Amino acid sequence: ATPHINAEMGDFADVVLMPGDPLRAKYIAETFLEDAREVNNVRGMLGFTGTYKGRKISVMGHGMGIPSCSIYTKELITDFGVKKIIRVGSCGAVLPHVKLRDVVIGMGACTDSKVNRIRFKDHDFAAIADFDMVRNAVDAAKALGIDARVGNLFSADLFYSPDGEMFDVMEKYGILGVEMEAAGIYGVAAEFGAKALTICTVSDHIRTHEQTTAAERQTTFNDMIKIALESVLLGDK
Amino acid sequence: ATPHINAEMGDFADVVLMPGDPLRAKYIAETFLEDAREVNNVRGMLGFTGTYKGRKISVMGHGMGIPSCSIYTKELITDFGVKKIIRVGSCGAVLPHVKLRDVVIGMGACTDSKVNRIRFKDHDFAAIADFDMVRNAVDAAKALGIDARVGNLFSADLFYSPDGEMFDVMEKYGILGVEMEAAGIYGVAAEFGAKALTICTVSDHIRTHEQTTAAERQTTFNDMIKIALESVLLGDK
Amino acid sequence: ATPHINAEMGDFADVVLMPGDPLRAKYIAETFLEDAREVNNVRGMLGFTGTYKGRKISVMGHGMGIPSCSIYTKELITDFGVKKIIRVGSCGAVLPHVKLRDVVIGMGACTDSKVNRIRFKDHDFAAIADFDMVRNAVDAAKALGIDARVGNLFSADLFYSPDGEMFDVMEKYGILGVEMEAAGIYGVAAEFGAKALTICTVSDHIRTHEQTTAAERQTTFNDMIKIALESVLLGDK
Amino acid sequence: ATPHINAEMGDFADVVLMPGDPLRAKYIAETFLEDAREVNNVRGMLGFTGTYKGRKISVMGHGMGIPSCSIYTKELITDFGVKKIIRVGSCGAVLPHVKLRDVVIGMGACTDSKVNRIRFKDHDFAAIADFDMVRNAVDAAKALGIDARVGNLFSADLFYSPDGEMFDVMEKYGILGVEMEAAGIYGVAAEFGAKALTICTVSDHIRTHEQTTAAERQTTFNDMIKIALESVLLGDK
Amino acid sequence: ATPHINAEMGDFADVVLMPGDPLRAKYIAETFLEDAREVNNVRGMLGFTGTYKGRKISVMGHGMGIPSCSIYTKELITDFGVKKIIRVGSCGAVLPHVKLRDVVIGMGACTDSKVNRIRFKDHDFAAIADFDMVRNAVDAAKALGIDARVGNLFSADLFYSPDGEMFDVMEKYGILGVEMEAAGIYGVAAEFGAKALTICTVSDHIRTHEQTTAAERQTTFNDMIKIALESVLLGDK
Amino acid sequence: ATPHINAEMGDFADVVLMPGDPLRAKYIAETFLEDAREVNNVRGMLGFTGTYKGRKISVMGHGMGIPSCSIYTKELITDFGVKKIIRVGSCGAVLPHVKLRDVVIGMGACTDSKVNRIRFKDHDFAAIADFDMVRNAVDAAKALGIDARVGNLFSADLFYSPDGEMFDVMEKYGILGVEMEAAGIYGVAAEFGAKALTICTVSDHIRTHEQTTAAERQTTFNDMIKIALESVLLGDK
Ligand SMILES: Cc1ncnc2c1ncn2[C@H]1C[C@H](O)[C@@H](CO)O1
Ligand SMILES: Cc1ncnc2c1ncn2[C@H]1C[C@H](O)[C@@H](CO)O1
Ligand SMILES: Cc1ncnc2c1ncn2[C@H]1C[C@H](O)[C@@H](CO)O1
Ligand SMILES: Cc1ncnc2c1ncn2[C@H]1C[C@H](O)[C@@H](CO)O1
Ligand SMILES: Cc1ncnc2c1ncn2[C@H]1C[C@H](O)[C@@H](CO)O1
Ligand SMILES: Cc1ncnc2c1ncn2[C@H]1C[C@H](O)[C@@H](CO)O1
Repeated sequence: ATPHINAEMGDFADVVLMPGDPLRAKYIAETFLEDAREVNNVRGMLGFTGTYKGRKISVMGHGMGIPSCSIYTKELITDFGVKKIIRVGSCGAVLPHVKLRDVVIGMGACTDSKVNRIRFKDHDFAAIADFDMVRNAVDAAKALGIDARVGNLFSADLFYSPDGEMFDVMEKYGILGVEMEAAGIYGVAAEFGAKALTICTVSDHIRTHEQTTAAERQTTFNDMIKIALESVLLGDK
Repeated sequence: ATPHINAEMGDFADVVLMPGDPLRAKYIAETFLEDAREVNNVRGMLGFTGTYKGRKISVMGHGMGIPSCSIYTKELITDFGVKKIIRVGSCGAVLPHVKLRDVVIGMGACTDSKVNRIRFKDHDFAAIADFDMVRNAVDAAKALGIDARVGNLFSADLFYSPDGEMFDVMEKYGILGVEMEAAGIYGVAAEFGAKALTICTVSDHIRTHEQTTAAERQTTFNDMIKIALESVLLGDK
Repeated sequence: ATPHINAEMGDFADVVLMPGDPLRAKYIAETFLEDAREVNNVRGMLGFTGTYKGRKISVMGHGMGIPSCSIYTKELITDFGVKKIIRVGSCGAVLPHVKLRDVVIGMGACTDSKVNRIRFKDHDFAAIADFDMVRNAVDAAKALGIDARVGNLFSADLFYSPDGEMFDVMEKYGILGVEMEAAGIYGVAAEFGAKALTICTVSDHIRTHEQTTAAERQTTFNDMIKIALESVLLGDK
Repeated sequence: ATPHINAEMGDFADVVLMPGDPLRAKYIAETFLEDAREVNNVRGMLGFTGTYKGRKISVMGHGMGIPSCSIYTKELITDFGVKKIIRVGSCGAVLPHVKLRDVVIGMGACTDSKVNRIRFKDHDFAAIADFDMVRNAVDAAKALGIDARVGNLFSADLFYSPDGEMFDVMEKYGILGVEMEAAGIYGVAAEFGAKALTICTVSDHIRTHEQTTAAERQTTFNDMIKIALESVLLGDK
Repeated sequence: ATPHINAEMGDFADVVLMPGDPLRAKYIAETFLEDAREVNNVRGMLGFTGTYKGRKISVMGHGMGIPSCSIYTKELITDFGVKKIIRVGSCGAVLPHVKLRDVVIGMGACTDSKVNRIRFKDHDFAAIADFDMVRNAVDAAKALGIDARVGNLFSADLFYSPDGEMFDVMEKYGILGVEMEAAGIYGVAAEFGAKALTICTVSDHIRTHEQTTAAERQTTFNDMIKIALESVLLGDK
Repeated sequence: ATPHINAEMGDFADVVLMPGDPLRAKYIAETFLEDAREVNNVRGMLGFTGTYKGRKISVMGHGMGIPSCSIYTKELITDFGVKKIIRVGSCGAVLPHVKLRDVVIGMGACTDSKVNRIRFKDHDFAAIADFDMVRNAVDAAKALGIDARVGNLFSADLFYSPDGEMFDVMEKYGILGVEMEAAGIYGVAAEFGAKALTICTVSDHIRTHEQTTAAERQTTFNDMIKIALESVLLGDK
C-alpha cells in the first residue's frame, strides 16, 4: 500500500481505466464490470476491479489536474504492476468543426504545465500516447460504428484562465480538445516505462458552448467506455 | 451552482477551511462543527457548513494539486461570497530540525508551477498569505500552547519529483514544508480579490522517509484545526 | 513562384517526399517514379514530379535543420496546394535495443528548438504526425515484411551539442532516433493545416559506432522509399 | 575590511538601516543617532554607527538596484556579524488609493530580476521578509500613530521600464510600491542566513506622475525612520 | 574526412568564404580564384580551394539556417584547421534609411534561436564578430569606394514568422538586416576558438517590396565578394 | 533637472566618461580636465564638466550594477543631450592569457541580467558598442603604444555568484573580462538611439587573482582614461 492507495499487489488489473470523477468510477464499475469489488477508497478516490467479457479490468478516479493524476498513475505503474492506463474523460472544444458528443483520442497532448520541462532539461518533450493503444481504440470505435477524431489535446493547469488568448492559439494549431491531465499522464508513462492513452467526449464548446439532451450525452459517454474496454480486448490479440 | 459545486449563495460561510482530502473535511465537520450540513458532493468533493462557538463556518476538500484547488477556491470566491480561505493540509519536511506532526504557517509559498508566471507576465510574483490572518494564526497557537513555525512553503507539481537535488536547494533556502497548493491558492486569492492562509502539519520527512508513522492525527492534525478555527475568531474581533 | 521555389500551382503533387540530402531527390525520381519532370532548381534544390503506380507524387530535398525545412514545407503548403509531406531521412540511435538500419516512424518529435514555443505562447506544443499517415506507414512496412518502430524522435538544433548529458535523458524517455527536422515540419503542418510524417533509417548508434556496408545502406534506403510510397496509396484507400 | 567596505568586525552594530542614498544615511546618523561615527566611505557609500536610546545602531547606504545592495548586504552579513538589515527607501505607487508619503511594509517582494531564479533552479522563490521584524514594524507604527500598509513590493531592474503595461499587472495584483532592492535583499538574507525587512515611503505616483512634490521628507521620511528604529527595540525585548 | 566533408587536413585554406546558396560557391571559384580545385561534394555542398592574389582561400556554401551552418563551420574549425570564416549572403531590411543593395557588416547578431542559450547556461551570450575582421571589411569597402553599415544583424529561425510585431522591435533597436546564420556562426567561433564575420547585401526591404535588376544584383554580389576577399589581405597585413 | 541629476541642459558635454565610483569621477576631473566645475551631487554621484585639450568633456559616476547605470545613462541621453557615453572601469579576468593591468575594450557584452530580454521580446539581443567608438579607442591605444584587447565582457548581476560554475563557461567562450554594467548601457544606448563604449583594466583574476604594484595599477588606470579622452578627439575628426 502507498500513501494514496490502500491496496496490495494483485488488487488491480494490469490495465486501468481512469475518469477524473471518483463517482464516475463506481458508475463504470457498476455498469460494465462483472463481479466487481472495491479495492481503494483513500481520500475518496474509489477504485474497482472486475471483469469485462472475462478480461480482468480495473477502474479508478484520478482527480482534477496533472499533479493529481500524476500521483495515481505513478503508484499504479510502479507499485501495482499496471502496464496500461486509459484516461476516459471530457473536454471543451475550440475548433468549429468539432461538435458536442464528439469522441476525441489524444495521440498527443500540449500543455502549459512545466512538469515535462522539469523532466526533459527545459526542452520540448512531445507528450504522446502509445501507438498500438491509439490504433486499438480507433479500430474498436469503427467496429462500434463511431466516428472518433485523433489528434492533439491541450492539458491546462488553469481551468479558469487569466487571459483567454490561448484559445485562439489552440484553435489555430488544431487542438481537438481542452482537458487537464493527458500531458501529465503521458509524461509519467514515458518516465516509468508504461503505456497510456487519453480518450474524451466533447462536453462543451469554449466559445459556442451549445447544448443537447442528457440521454444523448449519457449514451455518448458509454460509447467512450465501450471503446476503451473493447480496445483492450483487441490489444490482447 | 457552479461547474464544480452544486450549492447556492448562502450555503457557505464567509470563511472556509480546506484540506486536500474530502474525508478530512467530513471528519472536521463531525468533530468540530455543530449542526453541520453537507452542502456539496459533486465529484465527491464533500463540503460542509455549521458553527464553531456560534460562528458560522464551512469546511470543504480541494483535491490534490494547484490546478484542482484553483478551481474550487475560485468558484467559492466569485459565486459564494467567501472572503477567507484557510488551507489545512499536510506537508513533507526537508529541514533536519523539523519533526513529524510539527505545525507550519506559510507566510509565503515558493513553487515550480507556471501558473503565477502566466498571471505575472513571466516575472516573479511573491505568493504571500494575508498578514492579519498569519498573525491571528500565530496568536491562536500561543493561546493554545501549540508550537508553530512561520515561513516559506514550497508548492510542488510533482509529488514524485525527478529532481531530487531540488530538495537540497529547498533546504538551503529554509523551506519549512513541501506541499502542493499554497502558491496556487495565494495566486487565486490575489487574482479574484480574497484573503488566504495555509497551515500544514508535517506528515512525512523527505530525508528520513519516516512517513506519517503513528496514526494519522488523533491530536496534532487536530491542533492545526484548533489554530485555524480559533484564529478566525480573533479575526472577527 | 515563391522565394525558394520557381514553379507554379500544379507543378507539385498534393503529396511530396522530402529527403535531407538534396542529391537523393533525383535518385528517387529516376528509381521509383515514372514520367518524372523537373519542377525546381532554385539554390540547387532540385524538385521532381511524376507518378508511382498511377498516383501523382513529387520529391524534393529540404536541407538540414528546422529553419531550412520550415521554409520549403511552408511554401509547398500555402502556395502549391500540398496536403501531405513525408520526410524520408536518417537518424542516430540512443536506445541499445534500437539497431543500425532500423526503420523508425516518428509519431511525435521532441526538440531543443524554440520555433514551436514562439508559435505556442512559450508553452508546450506537442509536435505530432498525422495519425492515418503513421498507420499507413506501419501497414506498408508490414506488407513489405519490414519491422518498424513507432515513437518519439528528437529534433536537435545542434548536431554537435555541448550538452552530452542530454543523450542520457533522451534514452531514459524512449527517444527512438535523433535527427534535425521532424518537430519543425510538424509545427508547420499544424500552423497551416496540412498533414506530415517523418520516417527515418538508423544510420548510426550514438556513443557506439558500428559498421555497415554501402550495399546495405542503399537497400535500407530503397526500403524506406518503398514504405513511404506504398503508405501514400493506402492513405488513398 | 571587505572588497567594498573598509571597516573591521565590531565597527557595525548587529542591526543596520539601509537607504539607497548615502546622503540619507548621513542625515539619519546626524538626526537620530548619538555619538555617530563614520565607519566607511569607500566608493562614497557612507556608513555610520551610533546609538538610539542606548541601543547600538548602524546606518549605511546601499546604492540603487539589486546588484548594488546585494554586494553590501552580503559583506555586512558574512564579515561584520550583522544579524538584521532594515531597508528604509522610497518607492513609486501604482494603486489609485495610495498617496505620496504613505508608508509601506514589504512582507513580500515581486521582481523582474533573475537573481532568485539563478539561486532557485529557475523556479519561483517567494522573496519574503522576516515575520517577527514585520510584526515589530507594525506595532512600532501603531504606537507612534503612523498608518502603514503591509503587502507586496515589486523590485524593478529598470526604473525607466520599456513595458508600461506591466504596471497594470502590478496594480491588478495589489502591489503597494515599486522600488529596486527588496527581492534582492530577501534573497541574500536567505542565502547567507540573516534577517531582513524593507520599509518604504511613497515618493512618486507612477500614474499621476505627482513626484516627491513638497519637500523631500521633513517628517514622513522621518516617520519611516522612527518606525524602523522603534521596531528594533521591540525586537530586543 | 568528417560526417559532412569528405576531405583531409590541408584541402581547405585557413580562411573560407561561405555563401548560403551552394550554387554561388562554384561561381566564386571560377570568377575570383585562380587555380581552383574541388575539395568537397558530400550532399551536393561543393567546396573549392584556390588563391586570390597569391593568398590561399576556400569557398563552400553553408545552407540556410543556424543548424546547417553550425555543422559546416564546426567541422571546418575542428578538423580542417580553419581560422577565419566569412559568410557572404543577403538580408532583408527593416530600417527605412537602409536601402536595397546596401552592404551591411554584422559586428553583432541578435537571434530568436536557443542554440547560444544552450551553450551559455540560459544566459545572454553576445554573439559578435572578430573586431579586426570587421575593421578589415570596412577598410576594404572604403578602398573599393563602397559605403558600408556596421551594426547588429538578427538571425531568424523562422523565415515565415507568425510574430509580425517582432519586425517593429528590430527596427526600434537598429537591426540593420535580417538573415538566418550569423548568430549561429558567431556561437561556433566562440565555442571552438576561431574568428568569424558575416557580410550581407540588402536583397529586400521587409514590409516595402521594391524592384531591382538582375544586372544590379550580380554587380552588388561581386562587390561583396571583392570586399570580403580584399578584407582577408588587409587582415594578413 | 531629473530625480537623479540636479543640473540643467547644457551642464554636460555631449560626451560623458563614466567610472563606477563617484570619487573616481572627481579624481578624473581633477587630473585631466581644465576649468572643471561640479554639475551634480545628488545621492553623492558627483559629476563634472571641463575641457580636455580644448574639447568640452564631462565625467560622472554611475554606481554599481546595470539598474544603477541604466538610470544615469538614460537621463543623460534623453534629458541632457548626451550623444556618447564611455564607461571606464575595472573587471576580473577568467582567461589565462589575460593578465593584470590589461586594457580590455568590450565590443560586446554578455549578461545574466533579464533587462535586454524584457526589451527584446524574450529573445537574444546582442548588446554591442558603437563601432566607430571602438575603432577610435583602438587607434588611440596604438598611438599611446598600449596593447588593448577587443572582445566580449560579461555583465554580472551578482558579484558574489551563488554557483561559480559560470566562470568556466565564460572562460570557455572567450570572455575577456567580468564587470557589472556594459550590457545595461549598450541596451539603453540602443533603446534611446545614442552611442556607448565600455573600456576596463583588469583588476584581478577570478581564479588566480595574482598581484602587482600600486604605482603600476595607477599608471594603467590613467592610460585607460587617456585612451578614452584621446578616442573622443579622433571621433571629432
Ligand atoms: C472546457 C474545459 N477546460 C479545461 N478542462 C476541462 C474542460 N472541460 C472539461 N474539462 C475536464 C478536465 C478536468 O479533469 C475536468 C474539469 O472540469 O473536466
Ligand atoms: C515529497 C512531497 N512532495 C510534495 N508534496 C508532499 C510530499 N510529501 C508530502 N506532501 C504533501 C503535500 C500534499 O498536500 C500531500 C499529497 O499527498 O502530501
Ligand atoms: C547522429 C545524428 N544527430 C543529429 N542528426 C542526425 C544524426 N544522424 C543523422 N542525422 C540526420 C538529420 C540531419 O538532417 C542530418 C545530419 O547529419 O542527418
Ligand atoms: C517608476 C519606478 N520604478 C522603479 N523604482 C521606482 C520608481 N519610482 C520610484 N522608484 C523608487 C525605488 C528606488 O529605490 C528609487 C530610485 O530612484 O525610487
Ligand atoms: C527577408 C529575409 N528574412 C530572413 N532571411 C532572409 C531574408 N532575406 C534574405 N535572407 C537570407 C538568409 C537565408 O540564408 C536566406 C533565406 O531566404 O537568405
Ligand atoms: C571580479 C569582478 N566581478 C564582477 N564585477 C567586477 C569584478 N571586478 C571588478 N568589477 C567591477 C564592476 C563593478 O562596477 C565593480 C564591482 O566591485 O567593479
